Amino acid sequence: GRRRSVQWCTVSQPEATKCFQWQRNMRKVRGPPVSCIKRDSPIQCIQAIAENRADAVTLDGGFIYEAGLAPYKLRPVAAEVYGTERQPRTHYYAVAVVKKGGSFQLNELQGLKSCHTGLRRTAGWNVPIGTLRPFLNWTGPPEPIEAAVARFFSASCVPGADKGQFPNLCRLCAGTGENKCAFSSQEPYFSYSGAFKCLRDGAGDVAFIRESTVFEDLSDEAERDEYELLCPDNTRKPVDKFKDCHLARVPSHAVVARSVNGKEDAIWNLLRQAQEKFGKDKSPKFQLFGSPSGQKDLLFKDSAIGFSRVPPRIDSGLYLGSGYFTAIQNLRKSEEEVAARRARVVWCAVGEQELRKCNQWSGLSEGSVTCSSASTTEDCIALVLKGEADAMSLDGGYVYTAGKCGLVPVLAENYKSQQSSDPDPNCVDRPVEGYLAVAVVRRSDTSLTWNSVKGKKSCHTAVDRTAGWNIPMGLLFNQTGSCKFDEYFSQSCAPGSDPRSNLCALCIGDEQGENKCVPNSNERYYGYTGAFRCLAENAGDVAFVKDVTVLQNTDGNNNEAWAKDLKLADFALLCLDGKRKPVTEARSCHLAMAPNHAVVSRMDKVERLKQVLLHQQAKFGRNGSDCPDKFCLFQSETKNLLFNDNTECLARLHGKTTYEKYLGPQYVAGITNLKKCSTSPLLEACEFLRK
Ligand SMILES: [Fe+3]
Ligand SMILES: [Fe+3]
Repeated sequence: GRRRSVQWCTVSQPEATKCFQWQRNMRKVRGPPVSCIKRDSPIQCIQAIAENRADAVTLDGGFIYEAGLAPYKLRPVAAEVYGTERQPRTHYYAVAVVKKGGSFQLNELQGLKSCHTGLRRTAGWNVPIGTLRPFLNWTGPPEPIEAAVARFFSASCVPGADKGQFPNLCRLCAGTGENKCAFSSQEPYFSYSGAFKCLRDGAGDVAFIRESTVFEDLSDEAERDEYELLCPDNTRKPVDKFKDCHLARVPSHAVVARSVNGKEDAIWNLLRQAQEKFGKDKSPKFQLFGSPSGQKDLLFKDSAIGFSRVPPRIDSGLYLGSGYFTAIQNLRKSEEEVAARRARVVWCAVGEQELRKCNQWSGLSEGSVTCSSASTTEDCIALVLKGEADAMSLDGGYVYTAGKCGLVPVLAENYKSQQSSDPDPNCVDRPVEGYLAVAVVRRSDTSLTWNSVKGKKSCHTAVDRTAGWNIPMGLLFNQTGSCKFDEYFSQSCAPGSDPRSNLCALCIGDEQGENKCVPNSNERYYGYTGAFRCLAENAGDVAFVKDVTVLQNTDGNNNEAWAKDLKLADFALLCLDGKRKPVTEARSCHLAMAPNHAVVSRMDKVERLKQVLLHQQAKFGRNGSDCPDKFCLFQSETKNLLFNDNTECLARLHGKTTYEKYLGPQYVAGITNLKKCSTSPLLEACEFLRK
């Protein structure tokens, strides 16, 4: 009984009052119901919801962070939309408003008077204090950052600060008696409009608010030109040029709920209806996004125009975005701890074997490389978005997903070039030449042809990888038009698929027989090597891999049991012309050319990453000083851990620094078409964030 009634948590009396009106109008029109829980602060509401005593609460970005921590672990389910109907946006701008007359710039605020929306709020605290840090001369913890702020500004109103401990921080506040410097409407200088009033009254010199506040609060535009903006370029521009004069671009306030049984569906149901019925000018009897005269921003932001549903994959960290998320965390760190983390590279391992190899690397990196890890490649990408990881080597298929998530290629895996040169001295600058995606079959099955491969059993490296999937399936899809990929072959092993599907049938999990179809090295049939073993052991009739995979796994080149006797002659390639050729003629018999695997990272990490990786490969690379004496980066024994084992070196992108430029027009077009049939949650997640 999850759709009984949505319990909305309020943090004040008139909030409870408006909520009660909401409740009657919803019943007043036979809509999805809602009940009103009373608390006295955002924190109490987060707690309430966490322990199943409330369902939903709207929070500022700064309290979205708080709410997502343990033990609470809540998540944004719906985002407030701002702007207009023509140009809606799920973000706003933290700005610094001043009076037109003074002549100080943002970098000249020492000894001045500041008005803040509230402690720990996005526009009122996290952004401005983050921006002003270099000027703060804060020695770091354990001295609380507040103390440095109390010394920087001669006096401010920061609602919710400990006036006893940080009295300067509560000085300008206007609250009366116990309501002085309170985190609520009782304090007239609380929130966006309060902080703007704090400035208007002349109490403060600067107000840290959002871009709209000045337009919501001043009707006549003559008064609006009495105010100015401080730009981070230490210039002053009019209040209409916020797009070119802001301290940060930040994610809209959002409705949070539990991550488990939070009644997300019921919640979104109520919201959509509430919005349609009581949205902007839908009915005068009730206004979802309006507050009574002396009130502002009750339940939701006034002048919001609706909500947008937050895709399921997104948690508090993903929602906040890498910039803002790590900026908040940084506020409790010293400038040396922050600089150390900026200098180190956190790799993301996929599965315990990669982590294992990663740690070995870590121990020998002299503080430059550390390790993170997850069980899928998509979870790792997510970690990179959240900043708890920095980099990894990816197949071209995942470079697409990474690129649509904002990530970028930095270096590429360079493989034994087309018999061009010796162990190349200039490997690092040799442009990549791609590798060959092929279809391998057993020599004995003399009947198997490209034309007759449909309906047979298939072995793939994984879903969404270049050679194992995007290229074969793209070819098959371009014939028929069916998005029913699990109907192309009788059975397959295609890790990353639905375990109950026929695409998982041939998979065999780990030695114990667990982790079947898991898209990581624990699955014995995962990857280049695994998809070939899938064929050698006669599980499928065709393995979609690259040609060197066969070379590397036969003729005693792999002394592992399943392969120790495999001869290159026992296998053949399928040509698209319907012919079949020996593996050695792959250049004249392959499905397509695949772009090299590449290391991807956040834009902020590119330069550091490049320097570290170059250095590290000079030590542990192919001709690394410490390889093979100590450690080799590109070795693992046909297991392709972290990097392909046949990597010659990591090479320069030669200007192809975007996924589109790196993957190529045709390939990107190919995957985009494939993706009409189905996209991942990560992909849905990132499209929401990109908007
Ligand atoms: Fe805000
Ligand atoms: Fe690949």
